[PDB]
Amino acid sequence: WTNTSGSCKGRCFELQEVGPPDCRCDNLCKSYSSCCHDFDELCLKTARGWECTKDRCGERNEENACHCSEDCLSRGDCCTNYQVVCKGESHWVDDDCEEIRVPECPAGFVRPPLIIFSVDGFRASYMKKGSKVMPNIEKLRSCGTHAPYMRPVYPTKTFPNLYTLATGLYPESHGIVGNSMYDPVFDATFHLRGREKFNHRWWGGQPLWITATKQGVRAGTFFWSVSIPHERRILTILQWLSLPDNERPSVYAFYSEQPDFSGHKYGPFGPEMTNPLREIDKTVGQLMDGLKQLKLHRCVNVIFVGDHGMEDVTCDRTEFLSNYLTNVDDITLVPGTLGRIRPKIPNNLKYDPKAIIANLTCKKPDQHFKPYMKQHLPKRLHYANNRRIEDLHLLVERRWHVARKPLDKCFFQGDHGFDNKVNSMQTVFVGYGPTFKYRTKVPPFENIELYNVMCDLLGLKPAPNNGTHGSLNHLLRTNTFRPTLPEEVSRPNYPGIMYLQSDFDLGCTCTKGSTEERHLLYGRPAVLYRTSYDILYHTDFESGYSEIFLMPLWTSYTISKQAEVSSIPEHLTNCVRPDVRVSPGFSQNCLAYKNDKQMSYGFLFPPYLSSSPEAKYDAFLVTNMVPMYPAFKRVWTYFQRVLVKKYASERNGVNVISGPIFDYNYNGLRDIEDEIKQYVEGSSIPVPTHYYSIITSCLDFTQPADKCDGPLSVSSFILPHRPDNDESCNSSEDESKWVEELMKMHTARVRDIEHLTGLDFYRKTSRSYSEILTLKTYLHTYE
Ligand SMILES: *[C@@H]1O[C@H](CO)[C@@H](O[C@@H]2O[C@H](CO)[C@@H](O[C@@H]3O[C@H](CO[C@H]4O[C@H](CO)[C@@H](O)[C@H](O[C@H]5O[C@H](CO)[C@@H](O)[C@H](O)[C@@H]5O[C@H]5O[C@H](CO)[C@@H](O)[C@H](O)[C@@H]5O)[C@@H]4O)[C@@H](O)[C@H](O)[C@@H]3O)[C@H](O)[C@H]2NC(C)=O)[C@H](O)[C@H]1NC(C)=O
Ligand SMILES: Cc1nnn(Cc2cc(Cl)ccc2/C=C/C(=O)N2CCN(Cc3ccc(F)cc3)C[C@H]2C)n1
Ligand SMILES: *[C@@H]1O[C@H](CO)[C@@H](O)[C@H](O)[C@H]1NC(C)=O
Ligand SMILES: *[C@@H]1O[C@H](CO)[C@@H](O)[C@H](O)[C@H]1NC(C)=O
Ligand SMILES: [Cl-]
Ligand SMILES: [Cl-]
Ligand code: NA
Ligand code: NA
Ligand code: NA
Ligand code: NA
Ligand SMILES: [Zn+2]
Ligand SMILES: [Zn+2]
Repeated sequence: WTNTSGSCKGRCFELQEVGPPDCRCDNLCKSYSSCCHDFDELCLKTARGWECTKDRCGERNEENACHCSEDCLSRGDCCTNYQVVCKGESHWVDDDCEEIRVPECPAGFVRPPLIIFSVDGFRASYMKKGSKVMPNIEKLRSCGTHAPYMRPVYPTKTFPNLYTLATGLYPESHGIVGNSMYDPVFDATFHLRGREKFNHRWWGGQPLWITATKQGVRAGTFFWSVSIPHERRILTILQWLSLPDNERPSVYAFYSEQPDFSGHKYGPFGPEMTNPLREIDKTVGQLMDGLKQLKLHRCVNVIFVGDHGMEDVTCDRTEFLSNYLTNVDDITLVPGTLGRIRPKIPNNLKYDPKAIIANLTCKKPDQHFKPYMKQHLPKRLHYANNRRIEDLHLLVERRWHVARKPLDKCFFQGDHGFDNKVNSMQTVFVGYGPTFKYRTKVPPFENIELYNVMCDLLGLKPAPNNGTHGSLNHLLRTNTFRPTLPEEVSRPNYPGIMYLQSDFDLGCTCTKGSTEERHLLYGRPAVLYRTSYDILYHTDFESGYSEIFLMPLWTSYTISKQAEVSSIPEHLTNCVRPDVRVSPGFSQNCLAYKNDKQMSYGFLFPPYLSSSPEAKYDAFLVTNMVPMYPAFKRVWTYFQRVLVKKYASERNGVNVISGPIFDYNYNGLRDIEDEIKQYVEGSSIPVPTHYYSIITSCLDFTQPADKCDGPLSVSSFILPHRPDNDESCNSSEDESKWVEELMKMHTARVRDIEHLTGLDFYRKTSRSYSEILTLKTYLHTYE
């Protein structure tokens, strides 16, 4: 029970959230039906609007939404344009950009406050409109630090992305995996409407306001109800900034439901989009004018950030499951720009997922969605390790929708939620203030990295998250994080020739300085876990061979622009040779591959790229072979025989690092021995879930990859090791029509491979460690 007979006089939007029986006056009191009786009258006043006019200058009526009185500067409740209209001051946007070398804060401000100004559905390309439509935002962008775009997380929806911005976590870790979700342990559904979202049980990880409070830094509200106009949200933030030193927060958030609302109705390029964009710019202007009025415009760090973009999507572009499935009444579909399927009744014995996927696979030539069991989704989405993510997922093609049946002019022209590499899904990032760099453009980056930066801007230690601390140090003038190189746990063994050909009963038949200088360009990768492994040198490649997995953890080799591709001679087709540096007890065997009728093998260093016939014999060593399904070999052989040479010709040589990945529990992390669920028949040779490659070259392509003096250029992938090519609808055609498209879909960051393998790359370069961390977060999108 709450005593609603109390008053909100002198308490409007207070930060101390009182509990029952005291009535509330904070911004969230309406959601819990606990506001005091006069909260709407005293705190949500709108009389005379939000702007001072000439006739209003010089007195005071408490009924006014904001004031134009001489005492309003002391009270901290002027309308944001008061100084401009009444005291001959200029608007912030009309003032020239002046570098902020150090924080210029009034007395009592120990650190520069942070204001996060978040905009829903603000597509990156909206920034190209410029100062014609958005001058305040253009001033922040050109004067501060900006990226051409920021990558959101998948699904590219509001709730997963705002919570990722707050925690630095992937949605699978923070638990907000969609705007709608069913949790089978709670036996409950979370939805935008409804009370379920208010229960803390859904919200995992540690959001910024909690990180701040636990470390003694105060926070303003990060949740604004729709019954509070934007002008009042700005005035409330300004009011809080005027509080006494022991009460004033250091971190604030502003949220706008626009341009997302108008984007859904009119499309991202509808002429109707101009007005909501100008209204967001005027809100930014009100904030900067109010900060200038407070002498805080050269003190506060401001982040202008979006959650996701917006794409043209209409009713006319909808695929229906009833066209592929006999029974859509027995399944529940979370629909739209993604699909998540589960039986209507949990654990229904008649649910046949194998038969459902089969019916949704390559059934139409222009099929505008692709089904996946969640562990088969591209690893860069990081969208599998949560009980709220249904096993069956549909990746929807951009501009399309998926629905259960036709019943479910269009009422909408825009939507979002698609794969986070889609261009229309990219959003904005601008940092402005004393701690951000001046007039600096930075490369595009992922929104999971912002939590570390916001913690840096506030002097906070971030809770464990998925950002790479130090990868965004180039955005900041000061408060950079001093990253520390991860300690190598296992030191390599360097075995010499110790065995004879006669020591092996495997059922098989058939210049270290120069190797390191040519094929290991950035030093040996560090093994960050306890294991036994051997460095093996060869003329054409170097490898880190695992005694536990019986295969390389990594294989490193350089292919120059003028390297020649050769064929495997007919007499060497089935050649596998024992390695006299590795014990028969620590080797794979050919008998297990012959016994396993579904599993064949491939090589990490390709025999096709040997530098000479004599050197080609090393490519056939048992220590260079890895288990591969014949369907996968079509992909791997095309990559090794055609694509590597193509990349070497285009990038002026390439350094390739390839190897296996074991991620049976789809958690994005290296499996321990116990978690590996498949082995080559009758053996202890584990079967990889994926195969990776990291392809590095010189950013200045006029210098060969093996003689590069400056920054590096990287592209990587994590290919699913699957027994069929069902993901590629055109895989009956020659590999030149489908393999590269499959690889582009499975593009990856080097950081994604490090998590999945327990290895640490680029340990020996002439580049700063912060630059290397940025290179490790790079994702080549092919957009
Ligand atoms: C992205 O970054 C995150 C954060 O660093 C990494 O996630 C962490 O992974 C490690 C290793 O697997 C986990 O450690 C284990 O933790 C448990 C104890 O876990 C409890 O306590 C911690 C600490 O307070 C808490 O964070 C945990 O929170 C999880 O569970 C909550 C209840 O279900 C849930 O509300 C919350 O969202 C979160 O769920 C996620 O994690 C669990 C696994 O912990 C997972 O099953 C679920 O599906 C979600 O993904 C929890 O209350 C110890 O008993 C173990 O011994 C071990 O220490 C961390 O718990 C985990 N932290 C988070 C926040 O997820 C990711 O690996 C990294 N991803 C990549 C790809 O690098
Ligand atoms: C979702 C998510 N995750 N974190 N946030 C916080 C947030 C974080 C950052 Cl980095 C920047 C800005 C914001 C602010 C967001 C915001 O004001 N709204 C309006 C209210 N609704 C509804 C609501 C949900 C749960 C509740 F308990 C109460 C209400 C959520 C959101 C759209 N939102
Ligand atoms: C509680 O509410 C009643 C009116 O419903 C009021 O008379 C009472 O004084 C309030 N409590 C306090 C402690 O003032
Ligand atoms: C799959 O489609 C066929 C028609 O091609 C239909 O006979 C069958 O019932 C469908 N199966 C499921 C599980 O929907
Ligand atoms: Cl919450
Ligand atoms: Cl196929
Ligand atoms: Na994700
Ligand atoms: Na402060
Ligand atoms: Na070496
Ligand atoms: Na794993
Ligand atoms: Zn949104
Ligand atoms: Zn939306």
